[PDB]
Amino acid sequence: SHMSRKIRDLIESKRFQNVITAIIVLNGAVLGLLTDTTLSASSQNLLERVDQLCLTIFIVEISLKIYAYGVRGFFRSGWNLFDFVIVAIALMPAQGSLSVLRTFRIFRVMRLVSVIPTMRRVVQGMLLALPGVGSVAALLTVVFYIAAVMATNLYGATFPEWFGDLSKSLYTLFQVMTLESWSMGIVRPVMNVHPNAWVFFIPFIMLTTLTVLNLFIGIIVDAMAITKEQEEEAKTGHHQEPISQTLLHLGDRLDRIEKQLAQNNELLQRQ
Amino acid sequence: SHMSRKIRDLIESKRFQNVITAIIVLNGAVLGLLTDTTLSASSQNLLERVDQLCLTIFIVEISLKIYAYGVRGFFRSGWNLFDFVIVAIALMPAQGSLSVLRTFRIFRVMRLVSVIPTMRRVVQGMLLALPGVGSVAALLTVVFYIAAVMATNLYGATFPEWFGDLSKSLYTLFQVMTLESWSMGIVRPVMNVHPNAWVFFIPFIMLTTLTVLNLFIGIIVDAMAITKEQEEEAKTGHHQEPISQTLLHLGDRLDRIEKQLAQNNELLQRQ
Amino acid sequence: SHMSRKIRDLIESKRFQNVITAIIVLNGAVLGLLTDTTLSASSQNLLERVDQLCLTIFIVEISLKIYAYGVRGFFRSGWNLFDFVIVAIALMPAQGSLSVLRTFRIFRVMRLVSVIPTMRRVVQGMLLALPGVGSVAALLTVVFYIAAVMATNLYGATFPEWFGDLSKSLYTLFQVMTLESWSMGIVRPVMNVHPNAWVFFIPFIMLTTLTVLNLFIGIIVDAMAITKEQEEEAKTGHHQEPISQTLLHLGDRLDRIEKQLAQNNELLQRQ
Amino acid sequence: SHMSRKIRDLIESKRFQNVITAIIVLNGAVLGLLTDTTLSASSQNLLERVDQLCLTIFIVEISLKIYAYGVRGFFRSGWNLFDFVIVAIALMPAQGSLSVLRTFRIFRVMRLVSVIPTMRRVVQGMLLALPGVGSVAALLTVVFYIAAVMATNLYGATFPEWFGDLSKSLYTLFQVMTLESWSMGIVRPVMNVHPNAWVFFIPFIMLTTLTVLNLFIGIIVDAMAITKEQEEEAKTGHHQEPISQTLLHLGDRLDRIEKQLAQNNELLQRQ
Ligand SMILES: CC/C(=C(\c1ccccc1)c1ccc(OCCNC)cc1)c1ccccc1
Ligand SMILES: CC/C(=C(\c1ccccc1)c1ccc(OCCNC)cc1)c1ccccc1
Ligand SMILES: CC/C(=C(\c1ccccc1)c1ccc(OCCNC)cc1)c1ccccc1
Ligand SMILES: CC/C(=C(\c1ccccc1)c1ccc(OCCNC)cc1)c1ccccc1
Ligand SMILES: CC/C(=C(\c1ccccc1)c1ccc(OCCNC)cc1)c1ccccc1
Ligand SMILES: CC/C(=C(\c1ccccc1)c1ccc(OCCNC)cc1)c1ccccc1
Ligand SMILES: CC/C(=C(\c1ccccc1)c1ccc(OCCNC)cc1)c1ccccc1
Ligand SMILES: CC/C(=C(\c1ccccc1)c1ccc(OCCNC)cc1)c1ccccc1
Ligand SMILES: CCCCCCCCCC(=O)N(CCO)C[C@@H](O)[C@@H](O)[C@@H](O)[C@@H](O)CO
Ligand SMILES: CCCCCCCCCC(=O)N(CCO)C[C@@H](O)[C@@H](O)[C@@H](O)[C@@H](O)CO
Ligand SMILES: CCCCCCCCCC(=O)N(CCO)C[C@@H](O)[C@@H](O)[C@@H](O)[C@@H](O)CO
Ligand SMILES: CCCCCCCCCC(=O)N(CCO)C[C@@H](O)[C@@H](O)[C@@H](O)[C@@H](O)CO
Ligand code: NA
Ligand code: NA
Ligand code: NA
Repeated sequence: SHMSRKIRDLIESKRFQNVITAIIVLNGAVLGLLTDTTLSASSQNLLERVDQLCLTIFIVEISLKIYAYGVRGFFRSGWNLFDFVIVAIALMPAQGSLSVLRTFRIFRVMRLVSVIPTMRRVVQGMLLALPGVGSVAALLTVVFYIAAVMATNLYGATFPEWFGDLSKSLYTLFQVMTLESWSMGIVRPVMNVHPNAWVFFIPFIMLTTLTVLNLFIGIIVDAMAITKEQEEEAKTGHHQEPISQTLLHLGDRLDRIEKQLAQNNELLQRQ
Repeated sequence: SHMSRKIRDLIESKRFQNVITAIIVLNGAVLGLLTDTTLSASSQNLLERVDQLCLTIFIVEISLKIYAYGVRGFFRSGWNLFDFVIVAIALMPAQGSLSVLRTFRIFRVMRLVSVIPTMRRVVQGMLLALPGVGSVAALLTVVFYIAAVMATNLYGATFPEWFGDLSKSLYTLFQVMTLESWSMGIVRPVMNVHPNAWVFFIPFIMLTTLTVLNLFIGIIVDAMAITKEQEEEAKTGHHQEPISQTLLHLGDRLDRIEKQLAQNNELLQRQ
Repeated sequence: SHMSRKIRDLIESKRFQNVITAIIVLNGAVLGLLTDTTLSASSQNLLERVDQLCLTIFIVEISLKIYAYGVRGFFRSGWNLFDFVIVAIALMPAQGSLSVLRTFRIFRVMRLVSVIPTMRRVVQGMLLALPGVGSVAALLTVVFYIAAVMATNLYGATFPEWFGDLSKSLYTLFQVMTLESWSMGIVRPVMNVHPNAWVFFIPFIMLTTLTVLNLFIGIIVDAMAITKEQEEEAKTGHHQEPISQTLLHLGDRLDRIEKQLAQNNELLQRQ
Repeated sequence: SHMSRKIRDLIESKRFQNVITAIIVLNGAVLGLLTDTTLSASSQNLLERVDQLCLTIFIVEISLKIYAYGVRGFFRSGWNLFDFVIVAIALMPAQGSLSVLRTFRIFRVMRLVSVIPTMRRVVQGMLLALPGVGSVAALLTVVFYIAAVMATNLYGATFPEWFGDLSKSLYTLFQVMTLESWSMGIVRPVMNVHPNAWVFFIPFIMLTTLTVLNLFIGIIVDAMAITKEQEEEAKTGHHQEPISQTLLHLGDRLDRIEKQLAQNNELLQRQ
């Protein structure tokens, strides 16, 4: 229909995107002011109306997309499903889930990432990096779990505040891994009772920082490459061979054209 | 005129640059001594004259450039505008701005960066890197802002010193992000009152350190490439294709010359 | 024999790997629950039987591999020797070694790395990186040892808790290197007695962080390359030229084909 | 002469290097034991003789090199001059210098770096990296110096322990830059008196960590490349074009051979 064709290009406009962006920025600002409890009841009830106004503009925007693209088409995008769920969960009377409350209205500012393409591409790159840093994250999860059981068994009886149980131990080890007070605060006290506790903790620190760093560098590097490669496909429309693939074959392609040149010289010299 | 031609090459000399450099180093040293309040009034009034002497030599230097290059030409360089504003703001009787005082005379040592070309190129590289780390810095700004609102709402009532308001929360979160006392100092105390506060803080730490690192690596990498690419254009005078562009097309250029070689072999074999 | 041929492909199946994986995950979980001392004697003796059950399934699995591959063949793999020693040391009545006890049953979860190929490849990459970060690790070991002797001689008499002996000094320096309370906790106190101790500690910090970082970046970079290069050999079966070798010769190979093209043009123009 | 020819190849042997290495390791160990003040006077005077024995073996070794290579030839190597000065300063009766004492005999273990080629190459790479991280280190030195003057002027009157003078301020800022207690320990206390001190400190932290990281990554990256490039020249004897030079011209060399191939096809098609 003509209604769904005109809707679509209204939705695809820069000023429509800019209207939605200023509505996200407005809802963000009013939720930030709402943290001020020194405000008068008049001001508090005023900002809650600005919140409802912002929320209804999103219900309108998301419904206009569902109509113009279809249910099959709108839900075909991960960023549209996120944009939907953000607004869809704001209209709910206590769903059957083990949550305390859905008072995280400020998670609406997260829509700024999806609405702004530059940030949507940046986040997108980091999301695609995660699968190819799955084995390292798993190795790190094993290393902690073994360290959490060891620490609870070794020190939970003498230092129950920090190694009282397995949950407590996972927390203290996360702290020791972030080098936060690990020595003056944890290991030095533990060492008075257990004089060789450094045998356990220095290797835990060495191992977890090498892995966390390998996990982070792995994400930052792949995401930076994925982003540039997506920009080339978005500009030229042609599929972009990943740089690692180009590098792994660079040797093969140079020695193929070395032999091709020498065999052309073979036919040329003898004529 | 001949006056503007001789001026220009005096200004473009190595010993003129070296004179200005020793004047910046002299003003820097006298401002550093001026921090000593144990000095006698004779010594204090002596150093303030050395400061005025240094400042007038800059008024002379900057005026000689304005004449020899012109207003259109001198203000065409960003480094010359900075060199101008540094001296121009030192001759001002309380401008209409919300500043406390312009007692930051030591910001004159910043001219050492502009006067010394090696450092002017190094800083220049970092300035050009910033635009292409704009999306990440924006993502980080959103992540804090959401975390600042969440922390003020969750903990500002029980721990007002650290999450009393939104400003206070931005500060504590910056501290938690720099891993500074985050656990023994902030989260462990918060956890006595709110037993699951780690659900909020460990992901905040994980997320903000991955982004800050991605923001820093993005700057350091692009700046290092931009600097080397500018050095090639400064040496050869020819435009330098950015390394990312060379890498993204390396595959295409190798398979083009593979086909070109094989098609030349096609015409050669059949003759 | 036909028994050793059928065994081998049972062992090489995905569901056999998945059975062993769920047995490792089960033994891991029961060892984690065993850390709970609030449990009843009935529950404690129940989990120890689940532990023995898991351990016997590994004795069966490892014996089935020893038979189907042979002793010469099974012990030809480093990952199989590790898988063997993990189970072989669990059946031992106090071997002649200077250990306290072999109560580290949770080191069985380490088999998840070997049993899961994705993680076995990830760890494998880090193990192969170590030899080519041997010189840096040695430089770091020399730097500490000299710093440990210097600190014990300078400060062990005045601050015996931290520099009492050489062992104590190695520990405090490891702490200072991880920037843990180095100033408010160690150097500031030391400086009251020895006003220029910063001359010793700031360079120690500068030097050890540059080396530890060079040691870590060296591992993370080589491991990431080794892993990708092993994946290419595993996919194509052909030997993969290391990227550093490709890069060091890239110049030579381009100027060889430049000359080969120009010499073919030499024979072509004159015909 | 024949004496200088036989000496030279004794000195160039692997077992001569191994003898010197075990003498360095022996002197290192005896200096480490000498830190133990609980030792008996018999043991203390025994180890000082082992120290003199080690020192004389170095006087013999260094004199054998001076004779076999000459003074012009021996002092032509930076590693030989270091090896000389290490031993030459151990035979000195209080030279005219502003030092406290030359009780740093453990700086002899530093000879292990020079004597062992693998480490001598590793250190060598880091030394050659320094010049090309000179501009960044200078930028960092300017940033601190300006921050040291600003902090002393702003806070030295209210917080003299930390910003009492310019020296004191350089130290506190180095601490704030290493994120050591910067907030709970320095900025939070300072903020009670000066409520907007975070305006000064958060940017100081942001700026100094980006630069220190750029300074460190710059060293680690160039040193890793310099080392691999020196290994290629040591293996092949041919000069190695630096990877940055190869990369900056890779585009030019590919489009030169693209045109050379197409112009050969031009002459081939028309024949
Ligand atoms: C296309 C980009 C990419 C990459 C990649 C990224 C940047 C630079 C060079 C390659 C990669 C490659 C292998 C890798 O190892 C772990 C997983 N093994 C399959 C992890 C990331 C990728 C993404 C999804 C799937 C498969 C590859
Ligand atoms: C130049 C060497 C290199 C590479 C590389 C090596 C060989 C061939 C092609 C690329 C690389 C790239 C991405 C990668 O993804 C890991 C993702 N999950 C661990 C892993 C290795 C690298 C490594 C770290 C930093 C900068 C370059
Ligand atoms: C010419 C250097 C450069 C680069 C660059 C730098 C180093 C190595 C390889 C490329 C770059 C490329 C894309 C990027 O992604 C974010 C912004 N997308 C446009 C950020 C930096 C640049 C500078 C200004 C403008 C456009 C590119
Ligand atoms: C070799 C892979 C690589 C690249 C790269 C990938 C593909 C094609 C061409 C270059 C790269 C370069 C600069 C870049 O700029 C980001 C600026 N704003 C996020 C982002 C990716 C890289 C990444 C990190 C470290 C070292 C190399
Ligand atoms: C095959 C991968 C590899 C590498 C390597 C790794 C990644 C990228 C580029 C090269 C390497 C090269 C030299 C190096 O320097 C110290 C030791 N000098 C021999 C350390 C690692 C290696 C592994 C084992 C042995 C020899 C090379
Ligand atoms: C692109 C330059 C580069 C290289 C490089 C340099 C020249 C030729 C070929 C590769 C490199 C690679 C691996 C390496 O292994 C060190 C292992 N033990 C110290 C050392 C240097 C590098 C360095 C750091 C990060 C990302 C790339
Ligand atoms: C030959 C290695 C090298 C490099 C280099 C190192 C690794 C990878 C790629 C290049 C380099 C290049 C420019 C640079 O920028 C600052 C100084 N500008 C001249 C700093 C280091 C060098 C060493 C001494 C002198 C000149 C170059
Ligand atoms: C692949 C891009 C890249 C490069 C690079 C860029 C263009 C052309 C050739 C190499 C580089 C290399 C060494 C360098 O030396 C700095 C020394 N003093 C600041 C600076 C830039 C890089 C950067 C950081 C990490 C890994 C690769
Ligand atoms: C990737 C690593 C993941 C680490 C996970 C941390 C453990 C999570 C469990 C947890 O922290 N608590 C849940 C239990 O209610 C509450 C805490 O309060 C408690 O664990 C202790 O930290 C202290 O209360 C004892 O001093
Ligand atoms: C990128 C992250 C940017 C973080 C920005 C930090 C917040 C800035 C506001 C601020 O810190 N103050 C301005 C208000 O005067 C003063 C502080 O003193 C106050 O916020 C608190 O830190 C304490 O005083 C309470 O314990
Ligand atoms: C790569 C760096 C390797 C550092 C190695 C650290 C030293 C290991 C020795 C050690 O720490 N102890 C063994 C001796 O029993 C026990 C400790 O308790 C003692 O050294 C002191 O830390 C305190 O007890 C004194 O305040
Ligand atoms: C690259 C950054 C370089 C930083 C350089 C640090 C300053 C060096 C001077 C210095 O620290 N002292 C020399 C003066 O004797 C002694 C110290 O004891 C003093 O400065 C203070 O730290 C405290 O004593 C006051 O609380
Ligand atoms: Na820290
Ligand atoms: Na602390
Ligand atoms: Na700390």
